[PDB]
Amino acid sequence: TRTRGYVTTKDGIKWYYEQEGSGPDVVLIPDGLGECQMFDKPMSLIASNGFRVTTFDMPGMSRSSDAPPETYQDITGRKLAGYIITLLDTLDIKIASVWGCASGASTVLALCSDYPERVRNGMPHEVPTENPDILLHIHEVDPATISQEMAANSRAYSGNVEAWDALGPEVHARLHDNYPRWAYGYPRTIPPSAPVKTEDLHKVPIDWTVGASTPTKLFFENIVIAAREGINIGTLPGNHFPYVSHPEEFAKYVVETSRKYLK
Amino acid sequence: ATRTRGYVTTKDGIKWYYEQEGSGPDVVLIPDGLGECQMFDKPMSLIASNGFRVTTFDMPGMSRSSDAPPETYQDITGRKLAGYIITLLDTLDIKIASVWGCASGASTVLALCSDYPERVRNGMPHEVPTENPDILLHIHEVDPATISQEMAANSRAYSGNVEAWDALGPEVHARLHDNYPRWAYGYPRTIPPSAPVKTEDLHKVPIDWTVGASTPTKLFFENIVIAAREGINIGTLPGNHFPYVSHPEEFAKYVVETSRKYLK
Ligand SMILES: C[C@H]1CCC[C@H](O)CCC/C=C/c2cc(O)cc(O)c2C(=O)O1
Ligand SMILES: C[C@H]1CCC[C@H](O)CCC/C=C/c2cc(O)cc(O)c2C(=O)O1
Repeated sequence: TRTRGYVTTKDGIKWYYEQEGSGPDVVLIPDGLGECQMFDKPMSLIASNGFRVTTFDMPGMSRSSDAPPETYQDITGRKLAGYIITLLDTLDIKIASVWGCASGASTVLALCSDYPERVRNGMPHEVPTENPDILLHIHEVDPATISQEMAANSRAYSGNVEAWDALGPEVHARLHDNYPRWAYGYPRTIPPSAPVKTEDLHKVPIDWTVGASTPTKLFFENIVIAAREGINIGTLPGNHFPYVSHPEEFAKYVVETSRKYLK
Repeated sequence: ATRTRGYVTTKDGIKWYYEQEGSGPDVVLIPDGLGECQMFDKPMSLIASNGFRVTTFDMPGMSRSSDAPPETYQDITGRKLAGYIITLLDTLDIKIASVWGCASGASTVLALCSDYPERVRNGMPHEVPTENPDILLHIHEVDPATISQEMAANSRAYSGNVEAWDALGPEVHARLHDNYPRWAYGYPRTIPPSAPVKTEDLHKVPIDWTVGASTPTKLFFENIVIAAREGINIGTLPGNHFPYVSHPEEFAKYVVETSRKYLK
């Protein structure tokens, strides 16, 4: 049964989190929008396969909004990793299979690099290493404009507009307030701090993905990096939000991939 | 432009339509599967103006090169095409060249780099087919009118610039209309399995590989992984499948810059 609630960690973040299942741990880190309701459907699916799945709204975002300003400013994968480790400690999650898209992927890599002992296997998806043109000036315009532009962009990168819309009014209202905050704290600092150096990529198993429908140039570098390093690399259906666009396929991937590493 | 436009019948029976412009080191522009060289009209002059002798041609059975034996456009592979092209180069007095090619054209480039390395300065393959998208799975099973309509829409949508595509002209599109069925029956089933992407195909001459920036990742995902694991220069170009049509200037610049690196 799904549990839903809050926990305040020692860094002051009042986290909204959810959990379902029993068995080895699976952690689902959201993308930059930090909205975990996006994992609702797949979470049940993954949990039903014998895993304890944990997800949460990111610091300062959605229901995890009661957080120190520091936790949503000058964000990097390593910064988020620290926060997540503190959360995992409080939740007594010793080791986990970890998923993450975009800033979430950066966080996955940071975890694999700096906290390898806590990671079974990492599943990064679309690690930002170079922003597209649409994000160049996003941190520079007024909040209403950021929301409007980012709501459109996200929908366009959704991989399934119907499913995107079908996330619901509550989710979309939360996203609306998240966009400006995300804009000021993420796109400028996330890409330059991508943990994609040789030294970050070999401590724990990694299975890397990019969206099947995502324009090649966007995450091209992820592919080259993975291939050059000898890391498993492939695609998932959809674009930036496979968990929303293709919940069944997404769940399958997580389950199958994590299963490879159980002992 | 001061461009030669002519015909030559090679020993294999193909009556080729070819174009040539400029003087200097040779650059060869191999069309994509559609085999219409008029798509290179603009960039040809641009490349030629940078000090290169540029040659192009309609592919066997296609457009103005349509007077060719059926076997030159059936059960097509990159290696088969390479054979024909080598024969053509011999008649045109081209000894070594920088070679460009997209899709089947790219398969051809690789075949040339693998099997005729002496004739290749550097190869510039773009989107080598290794696995067809679902839209092409049954394209050979239908009748010509159906193929022409389906492929004309398919090509336009993945043109990378529908305005430019349309701007090719009705003469070009009329030629294309007839090419579509021939391409379908002879290319998609055999081009992918014969992709010269094996280790031994890729290291005899310099290769600079590209994929369309706007092309869906999955389509040519394998090109990227292969190139990367093999230590081959890999990157993107604006557009999709026809950068020479969608983005003539950027295309021309890429060819020139890339070819220039290997000149003695
Ligand atoms: C919010 C999410 C998708 C927004 C739609 C946008 O259309 C996605 C464009 C791809 C870029 C994502 C991104 C880049 C960056 O520098 C930092 C980030 O946190 C992200 C990321 O999390 O993107
Ligand atoms: C005709 C051209 C583009 C057709 C439109 C389509 O949007 C191109 C989809 C990409 C695949 C092209 C292709 C596949 C193949 O197995 C053999 C080929 O000769 C081609 C090829 O030359 O593609």
